[PDB]
Order: sequence, then C-alpha cells, then structure tokens
Amino acid sequence: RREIKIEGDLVLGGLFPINEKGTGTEECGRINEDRGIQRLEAMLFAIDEINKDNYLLPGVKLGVHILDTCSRDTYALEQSLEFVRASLIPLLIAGVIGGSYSSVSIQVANLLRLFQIPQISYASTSAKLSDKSRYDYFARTVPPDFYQAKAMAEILRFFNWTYVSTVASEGDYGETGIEAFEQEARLRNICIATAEKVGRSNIRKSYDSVIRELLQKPNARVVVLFMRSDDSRELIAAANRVNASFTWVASDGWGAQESIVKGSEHVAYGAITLELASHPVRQFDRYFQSLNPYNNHRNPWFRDFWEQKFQCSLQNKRNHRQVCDKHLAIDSSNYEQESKIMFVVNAVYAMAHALHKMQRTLCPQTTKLCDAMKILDGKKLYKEYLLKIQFTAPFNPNKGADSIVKFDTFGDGMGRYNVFNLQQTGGKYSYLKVGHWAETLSLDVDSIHWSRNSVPTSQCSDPCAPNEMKNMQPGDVCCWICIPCEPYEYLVDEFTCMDCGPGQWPTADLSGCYNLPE
Amino acid sequence: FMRREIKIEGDLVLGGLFPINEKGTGTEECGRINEDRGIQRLEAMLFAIDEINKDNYLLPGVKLGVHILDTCSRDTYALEQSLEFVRASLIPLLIAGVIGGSYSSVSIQVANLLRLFQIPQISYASTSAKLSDKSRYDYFARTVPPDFYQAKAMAEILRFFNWTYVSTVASEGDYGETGIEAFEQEARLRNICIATAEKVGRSNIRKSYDSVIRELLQKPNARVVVLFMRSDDSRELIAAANRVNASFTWVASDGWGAQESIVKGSEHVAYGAITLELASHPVRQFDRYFQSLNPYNNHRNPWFRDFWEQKFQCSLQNKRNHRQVCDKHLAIDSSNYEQESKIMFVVNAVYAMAHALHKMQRTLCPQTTKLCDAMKILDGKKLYKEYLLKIQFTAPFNPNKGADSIVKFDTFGDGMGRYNVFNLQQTGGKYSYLKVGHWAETLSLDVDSIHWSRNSVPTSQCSDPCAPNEMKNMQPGDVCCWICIPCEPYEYLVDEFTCMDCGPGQWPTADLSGCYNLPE
Ligand SMILES: *[C@@H]1O[C@H](CO)[C@@H](O)[C@H](O)[C@H]1NC(C)=O
Ligand SMILES: *[C@@H]1O[C@H](CO)[C@@H](O)[C@H](O)[C@H]1NC(C)=O
Ligand SMILES: N[C@@]1(C(=O)O)CC[C@@H](C(=O)O)C1
Ligand SMILES: N[C@@]1(C(=O)O)CC[C@@H](C(=O)O)C1
Repeated sequence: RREIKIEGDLVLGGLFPINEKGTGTEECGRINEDRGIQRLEAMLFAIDEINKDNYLLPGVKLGVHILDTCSRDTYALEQSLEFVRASLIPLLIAGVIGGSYSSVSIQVANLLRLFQIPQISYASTSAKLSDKSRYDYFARTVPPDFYQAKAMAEILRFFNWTYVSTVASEGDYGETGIEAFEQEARLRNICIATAEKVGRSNIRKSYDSVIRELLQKPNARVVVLFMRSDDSRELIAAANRVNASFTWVASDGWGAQESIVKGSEHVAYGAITLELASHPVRQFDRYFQSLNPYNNHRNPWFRDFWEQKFQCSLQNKRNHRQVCDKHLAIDSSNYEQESKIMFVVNAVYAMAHALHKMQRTLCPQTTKLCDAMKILDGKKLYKEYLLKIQFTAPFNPNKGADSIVKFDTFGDGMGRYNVFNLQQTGGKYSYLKVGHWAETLSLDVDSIHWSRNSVPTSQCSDPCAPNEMKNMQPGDVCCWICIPCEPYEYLVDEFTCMDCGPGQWPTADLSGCYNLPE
Repeated sequence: FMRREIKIEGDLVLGGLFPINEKGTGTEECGRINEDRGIQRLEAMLFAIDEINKDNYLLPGVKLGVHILDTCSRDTYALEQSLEFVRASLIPLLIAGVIGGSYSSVSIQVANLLRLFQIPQISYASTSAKLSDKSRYDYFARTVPPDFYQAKAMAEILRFFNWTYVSTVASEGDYGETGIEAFEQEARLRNICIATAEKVGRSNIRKSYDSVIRELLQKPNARVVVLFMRSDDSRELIAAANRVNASFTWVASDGWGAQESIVKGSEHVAYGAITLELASHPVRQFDRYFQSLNPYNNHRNPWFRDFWEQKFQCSLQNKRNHRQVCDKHLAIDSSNYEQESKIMFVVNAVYAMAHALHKMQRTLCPQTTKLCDAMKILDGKKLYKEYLLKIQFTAPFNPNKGADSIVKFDTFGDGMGRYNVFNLQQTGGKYSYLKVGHWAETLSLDVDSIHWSRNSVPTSQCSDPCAPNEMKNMQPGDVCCWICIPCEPYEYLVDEFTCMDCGPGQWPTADLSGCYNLPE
C-alpha cells in the first residue's frame, strides 16, 4: 500500500509500473528499475523544477499523488479510484500523468473521463487511445502505433523479407499493434508464415509452445514482435532454452532495454528493435545519480530499487545476506537514462503549462489559485491543454529540431522512431542506432551486425537454379516452385521458359539463344 | 454532514439508485423530496426484496440485502455515490448487481462506472436508445424499452390528427436530445415539418424557459408542441408558459408522463395535453404495502420523515424551524396516493436480478441452497450472461400470464415497447390524466374521449387556410406550407387546389363548386 503524497496548491496524480507484474497469486513482483523507478523519479524531478520556476506556475506549488500500477491494468484501475474519491486525507487531482502500458492507460482513461480529469501518457502507444469519443480526456506525448507498424513493415519490405512470422501480446497494445502491421504487410507484398500470440498470465509452457510453432516455419527466419516488455523477456528466454534462433524485429515494447535480453544475449544477437525517437534530458542524469537511500526518503520504493540494483541489503530487506557498501552509487558506469524520460518530463510540463495558462486566464489579478480556479473545469482544462504549444522543458538544447510539445486533434504526438540493432562487438552486448523512421525509412545497412554474420533470408520458397529452373507462382504471391526447363529452352524471364526454336539453342547463361553449327 | 443511505446486510447485496430527492438548485446538491418517482420507487424495491426473502422458491437459502443511495436527480452526484458500490469489491457491502438509474443521464454515467468492475445493472426506467449499445454499456440491461419506439408512437399520433406544422422542445442530454432526434426522423417520413426546434439545458433558470415560450409563440400556426424533456425541465417549461399565460397543445414523452405534480399550479396552461407513459398494470400487493407505511413503523427508510412532512405539510420534532405539528392519525391511502406509473418495472427489475442470481446459484452450488464457495466471488460477466437469457413470469404480483407478462431481454438488453396515451382532463373539477389510447406496434386511441384544449381538435399546419370565395391551395417546394391564389371571377374551384375557367356561356356559382348558364 505504498504511495507518494506531496501536498500542493494543485496536485497531479501519476502512475508508473514501479513493480513488475506479480506472478500467480501475488499482485506485484520485482522492481522495474528503468521503466519504473527512473520514470517515476523523472516526474518528481519535473515537479521539483517547475516548483523552482518563477515563470511557470509561480505562486502555485504543484503536489503529487503517485501510485504503482504493478504493470497490470486492473491493479492500475483500483489504484486510480484514489484519484476520484478525492473529488468528493484525500488529495484533489488536477490531472493524471501516467500509464506506461497501453492496457492500463486505456482502463484508467475509462475511469478518469467519468470525472472529467485530464490524463497524459508518456508512453502508451495503442492506436485505440486516439479515439476521442471513448478517451475524450486522454492525451499523450507519444505517437500511435499506426506509424510504428509502418516503420516495421517498411524495414521488412526493404530487406525483402516476404515470409515472416509474427508473435504478439494479447491486449490493446500487441493485438492492435500486430493487426496494423499485418495490414501494412499485405500492401507491401509480405506474407505471414504463422501468427502466434501469447496471453495473460501465460507460463513458460505457453511460450515454449510458441517457439516450436515458430520453428515449424524454418523458412521464416525473421520474426516480427509486438509484445509487452515482460512478455518479450519470456519469449526470448523460451528461445534460449531450446537454443532456437531467429532474427527478431520488435516494437518499442522490447525497445532498447538491455534487461530483456540479459541471460539470453546470444539468442537475441543481431536483433532489430524500434523505440520512440528521443534525446536524453541531461539535467535529469545529474538528479538521478545524486539519489541514494540516505537522501531519497520521499520515494517509498527506492530502497527496494537499491537492494535489487546492487544486490544489497541494509536492515530493510528479506532474511538474506551481504550487507551493502555505503559508498555505492548510481553513476555513469551502472546507469543509462531510459529511452522515454523525455516524454515523462514533457508530459508533466504540458500539464503544468496548461494549468498556468488557465491560472493567468481566470486569475488575472494574482499568481495564486484565486476562487474561480477553486474548482477546476476539467473539460475546459482539456481544451486549453490540447491547444498547448511550448518549447520542450529547458532540458532540451536548441529549438530548431522541432523540440516543441503540442498535440494532434486526437491528442497524440509526432511519430518519430529510431531503429536499433543488438550488438556485442566489444565483448559486451549493447544497442546501436542503425537508422530511423521519420515519414520514410532510413538506415545505413553497413553498420548492422546480423545474426550468423549474414543478412538474413526470409522467403517462402527457395531461389531457383539459374541454369534452368523458372519461377512458378501457385495460388498465393509469396510461395513458388522451380521448374527446370527443356535443354532447348531459355528463360525469356524469371518466370517463363521458351523454346529457342529450330536451328537455335539457349545460351550458356540462358538469357538468349544462339545459332547451331553443322 | 449527514448523507443518508439504506444498508441492509445479506448473503448477496443489491445496490439501488433512486432520485429520492429533486435536483438541488444553485449551490445545494439535493432539493425537495420526489414523492412519487422517488420514495414510491424506493419502497417498491424494499417491497420486492422483502417478498423475495419470504419466497421459498426463489433464492431460498440466500438472503438478499441492499445498499440504496439517492441520486438527487443528477448524474454527477449519482456517479459519486456509485463509487460506493465499487470500493466494496476491494463496513463496505459487496454488490452483486445494481438496480437503478431513473433518469437516462444517471444510468448512462453509472453504467460507465459499473462496467469497469463487471457489475451488472438493471434500470427500471431509463429509456435512452444509447443504452442499447452493448459495446459501451456491456453490463446494462433495463426492464423498459428504448425511445426509438416512443418517438414513433408520438409521430404517429401527430400524423393521425394531421398535425404537420409542429414545434419541438427537448432537454439537453442523452434523454431529450436523442429522443427528439428520433422523433424528427420519424416526423420527416410521415411528412411533418418542424416550426422551431427549441432545447433547454443544464441549470437553466426561469429566463431560459421564458426565452423558449417566446420563440414558441413566434410560430403561431404551430399550435402543437412536441416535448421530450426531463421531468423537472417539463415542470419549468409549463411554469414559464403559465406566467405569460401562453397556451399550446402539448404532446410530451414519459419524461412528463402522467405526473400530476408537473402540472400543479398551472393546470389550465396544460389542459388537454397529451402525454405518453410506459404501458404497465399496477401491482396491487404493493398498494397494500405502501399504504401501511408510516413514520412509526418505517424507520429503515431515512428519507421517509422528510417525505411525510412534505406530502402532508407536516412537522413533528424532525423538521425545520416551522409550525403546525402533525396529526398522528394521518396515513397514506386511496384518497391521497396513487401507484406511480413505473413501479411494476422496479419490481420486475429487482426480480430479474434475483432470478439471475438464483439460476446461477443452482448451477454452481448443486448441493445446497446456500452461497457455496463457488459463488463466494461472483463472476459478473457470467452473471450478465445468465441474466440476459432470463425469462420468467412477472413477480406473482401480476394476474394471468396471457397478456405476455413474462420478463426477458433483447439481445441489447431492452424490454418490450408498449405505451399508453394520456389526456390531461379536469371534467370533475379536479385535474387528472385519462388513458385515451395506446401504442403496441400500431397506434390506437378512441378519439371521442379526448378533451382537447379550447374544446376543438387542434389545427397545426404551416400556412393559413384559403378564403373560400376564390383562393386555391398551392404547394410550393415542401408539403407543409402553401399559398392561397384567388381565382379569376370567371373560374370556379374544381377542387381545393385547382381553378378552372367555366368556359363560355357559363359563370361560377357564388359557392364556386360549379358553373351555371348565363342569361341574356
Ligand atoms: C531485394 O532486396 C535487395 C536487398 O535490399 C535489393 O538489393 C533488391 O533490389 C530487392 N529486389 C526486389 C525484389 O525488389
Ligand atoms: C387527416 O387528413 C386526411 C386527408 O385530408 C383526412 O381524410 C382525415 O380525415 C384527417 N384525419 C383527421 C381525423 O384529422
Ligand atoms: N508503447 C508501450 C505501450 O503502449 O504499452 C510499449 C512499451 C511501453 C513502455 O515504454 O514501457 C509503452
Ligand atoms: N424514461 C425516463 C428517462 O429515460 O429519463 C423518462 C422519465 C424517467 C422517470 O420515469 O423517472 C425515466
């Protein structure tokens, strides 16, 4: 029953998957170090900054009510009830920053709209959230997967991978994510060997069952993944067991997380993953590294985070061993800023800027929460916020690389992705940016380290022998058979054989015919 | 300080929502007691639970409890209350399902909240067609029909008396706005034009209605005004009409229904109005129960006193600093109480839930009649689809079984569409509503018993009638308006729309129906 409650003139609720999904009967599991703790700290950071900022909400201190979602929508929903009971000890909520997993953002949105409470997700990408008739109070600083799906399809179409398999996560993130991909797939002439899908609470066996079915399509050596972070971890693990190997092409669900591949590094080597395009918030690196169990008491999950990151123990852990070195610290050698921090910070500032514009508008005489703002009009706020356009929280250099935060009519953000390749070059395994997708694909093929040192081949049927075989398309448009030709025929084209005619015989290379002597 | 509610423990508990109180004005949330659609409907539920808890063939071995809350006729308030039902599934009583939502707005909002936790809900009065959408309201069902039909009934009454130029005024929201839209679509099909489409909204004050009465008056030919408004809104509109003593022939939906309270203090302005209401047959046993209630025996209903003191203009020692203590011999009876039109639906609703829980308990608990472990934590989704497939004969309180007195649900979870038409009369000095027809699948009403306003069957058409002597009827672009073209002194009317030359030798009759020969 942990939570962060900091009082303020106005309070923002937050939701982060601080903990991984609990297995079996338990609701919460291990600490989600990067996407959980880091993202949570980034919001605390943003709030701190805004509270030192004399040009943004001066005179109005922002407070927070942050809750753990334990990576489960139902859990996130019961937690959220805490935000609405408020509008009746309980803190009034101006708006809610949060929802990492699309499934929780969606469910929380269904609840928050009933009380007209604006919500901004810093990571949920499901296309469903764009539906403003169902999620009329939801915005996000990231784009919908309508685009990430295109980026993936075009990557495949580029390297001519026409026969690929797909495994997706049950839910609003994976299923709609994959569906979008499959549609983009047909359009680019790409067939799906097998469409696998893992679901809720699935145990090892469900995944082992998928690795097999994937292996039952040997020609399909490229497997497209649209799965939850946790699910992706399980699939790569199930592939390690039976030492199965494919070329993975996964969505941001997997992203650039090194934790997903830990303990199976060789099985995911040479994988291509996508992640939202962003640039680290330097000032945040300073803030985070300065954090330790001695100075960070406002984060009730920090000690568990600490003990797990360093394999610690103090006097606040389970009945184990190995006390912890008091000189331990989060620094440049054991920490790398999470890919979406920028979006978390921008989401909090978006809400901040929105409240500020509203405060200047309804409270023209002071910098304080006058009476007209005593009870916020959530509906209005959402459309004083949708029209928001501002330069990325100071923490972003320049202003030319369109570092402006604003929203669609749907409330979404700009669709920019970076393509990564899992490498290991220097003994260690890391993610290298090998391209990106702005509106069209773009990647320097040379820097990509493929699995088995060779640019993968993923086609339904084998290439034809030159010397004679012709390409023959059966009923579909991805599979074909190779029919050798009569020694007197030549290949008028890849698909057709033709008699060279009397007096003539085909050329050694079969491209044409030549006269016969005697 | 004191937010009232009814909490009776049981093996299984049903939540309930009723507009016990009227919408509070201005800053206050709850206002006056809604005697009929409030207290009566509340007591009808307690009545139903009581019967069910004495019934050894229904839920024997399982005692139903209740958690009833006031909606104060406001969706937002209802919503805050409903939170009580879900916090439970985490002092707090576990909710098996919720009986409730009078106003379509509260049902819709509550339905939005309740599906998040798979809690089945049955409304005994909300008629908004939106509720039929099982993709937004997948845990909502209702023992009444969708207004898709009530609108047709209304259009067909107009098309019957040939009222082609009518004005409409709807209440903002999912009840009034979708209701009228439906009507206007049924209007076009039956060639009926709409003079002016007015619409009152949330928190509107006197001036918003007066502004409407005026705009209605600026369409004098349109003497028939179609209403699709909230009960309270209807009260305001008729009050705004009484002020400027304006008078129209009102055709209102069940929002107005057959409530006498809506017309009180303006009886003459609404005389001869036609209103619809869901077709029902009083529940006799309920009459007995309700009349037997008094401030001495009925302590479980925390709103009863206020009800009492207001129905009788009372006082005891539990009222405001007023006067006139009350006669301890007062009592609800045949002379001061009439069963609210929809009570039968409240009872059928509470029973539909019971029957559902009952069939489920027999299925998952094959050994006893008690809530076995399998039902310790109800699967709401399953309940909703053990419930949709429910078909039973109206709680004993309904005679026969031939007039299809079976309660069941559409694939959408709606009930059957049957309405009764009412005429506001006063014949015996007193103003009351008289059933002057009904709509099953086709209209049907004995026009003879209808007491119109200004003793003449209203006329509601776009243009003024033509002068006999010469004018011919001429239809421009539409089929509602027309111009009157007088005819040449040598032409007669071969018919209401055509003028013709009498031809040489002949001349039109004074009458203009024929031609006569010319002398000289
Ligand atoms: C197939 O893909 C290769 C690798 O990029 C490319 O060079 C070639 O032009 C492609 N051919 C087709 C089928 O368009
Ligand atoms: C409606 O108009 C038709 C056509 O003029 C007429 O025959 C019918 O009697 C009218 N109905 C009534 C009762 O007004
Ligand atoms: N885009 C994510 C989602 O919508 O669920 C997939 C990974 C999530 C994350 O960044 O943690 C966000
Ligand atoms: N059918 C109603 C509605 O949907 O609002 C109109 C009148 C209401 C009532 O009877 O209380 C119910």
